[PDB]
Order: sequence, then structure tokens, then C-alpha cells
Amino acid sequence: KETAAAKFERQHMDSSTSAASSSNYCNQMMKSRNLTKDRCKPVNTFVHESLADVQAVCSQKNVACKNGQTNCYQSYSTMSITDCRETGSSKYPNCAYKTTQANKHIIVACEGNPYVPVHFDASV
Repeated sequence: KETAAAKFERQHMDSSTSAASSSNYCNQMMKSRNLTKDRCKPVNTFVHESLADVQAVCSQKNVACKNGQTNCYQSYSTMSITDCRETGSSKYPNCAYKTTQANKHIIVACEGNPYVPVHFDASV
């Protein structure tokens, strides 16, 4: 079965671009990463940083996750991210998203050995 670590890279890493240069980015990436296969995932964040820089966050600022868990980590630095939010015209299977390019700190949950990101918690 897909590992939690592999799922994180599939749902949230986009190292091949510096930013979302098109307002269509979310519509394309949500579909291409199979986040719209069974239903329209309502929100998703893509990180435009090297995998190594994102994995490194697991050894940065320990913080409580939104749900109270204590295996969350906040990036010391802001990162290039793209927020994807479902629009009012979204209708499975034609999922539609609003694309928002931003520069923010990311908060991820980490697990395992090697200790890596398995969940995207928030951007602050």
C-alpha cells in the first residue's frame, strides 16, 4: 500500500516549479496527483521547495498540530507554497480550484525512521 511518506510527496510536493505561474495550476495538479479521483478534495497545499528542505523541517520548531498532536514541526523559514481551494463551480468529476501563490511557514507532522513528513497541517 502507498506509504504515508509517499502520500505526502504525492499530495504536497511540487519541486519542479518555483511557484504556480498560472491560475489553472490547482485544476491541473489536483487532477494529475489523483487528488480528485474519488471526490473533490476541498483544500490542498503544494510546496515548491526541494524535498530535502521540506524533510529538514522534521528537525526544526516542534509545535502542536491543529488537532493537538505533538509530532508537528514548523519551518524556520518561509517557503514557496500554492494553496488550492475548491470553488463554487466545482462539481465532481470536474473539480474546480482557486489557485493562491504565497510565501509562508509550513507546519507538517513527522513520523518514522527516517523521520519524515507524513501530513501537511497548515501554513502560517
